Amino acid sequence: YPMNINDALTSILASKKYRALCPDTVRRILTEEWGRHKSPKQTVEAARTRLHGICGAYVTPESLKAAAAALSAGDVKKALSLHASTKERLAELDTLYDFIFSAETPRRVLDIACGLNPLALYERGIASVWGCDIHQGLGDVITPFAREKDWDFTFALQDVLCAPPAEAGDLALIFKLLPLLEREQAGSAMALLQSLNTPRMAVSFPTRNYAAWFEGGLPAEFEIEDKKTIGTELIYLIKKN
Ligand SMILES: Nc1ncnc2c1ncn2[C@@H]1O[C@H](CSCC[C@H](N)C(=O)O)[C@@H](O)[C@H]1O
Repeated sequence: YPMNINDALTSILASKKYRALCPDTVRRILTEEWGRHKSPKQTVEAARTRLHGICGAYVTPESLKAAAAALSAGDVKKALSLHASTKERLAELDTLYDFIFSAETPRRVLDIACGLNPLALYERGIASVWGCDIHQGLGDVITPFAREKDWDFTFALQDVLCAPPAEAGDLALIFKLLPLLEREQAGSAMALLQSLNTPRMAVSFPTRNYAAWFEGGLPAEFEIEDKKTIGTELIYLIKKN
């Protein structure tokens, strides 16, 4: 059994469950867990438990295959319905993007922890999208479709707790991400916002204390321009000064 981080990393990445995960994520979690000074066996188990939570319930290999099939048939809505977070968004999708884009439709969007949401941006006619996430299966769904459509979408397999997004754009989307980052590393959510090379951002939280947390913690160089509940998301439009 794995008795060090390197061997544990190899083991986890070889598993059917975790093979599509960003290797940096696996190493980050293993290294943090190793620092708790438990046995190698307990440490690897603790790491797997965390990775299970990080992978979550958003997609499966079969749902990803079905999303690809949907895209091949031109059924973008069906593909969107096959990631749990976009499925939640479906009913009010155009209301949401109408709200975000009311003043201006951006040329280039950075979609941070993108899930399958870039497919919605395609349908909104966004010219250029860069999305990052830690599950390569997401890129494996979106990228072949983007190439078929001559659409300027790029996917990065990137853990934002390992390295900040380096790209630049007109608008960053940070949907349903800040809470999970904060739970995992205190202070990381606002640090992510401070790192983004966009003049404006749209940040969302699940909703029917996130509002209080966000409004109380948003660094002074940002201004909240609007705030609205649309479907089961609370959305803030912010500008960086
Ligand atoms: N450290 C990390 N770096 C990058 N992405 C991460 C991450 N931890 C979790 N994620 C990703 O965060 C996403 C949360 S679900 C939200 C997906 C998308 N933003 C949407 O709203 O539709 C998942 O796709 C998950 O894989």
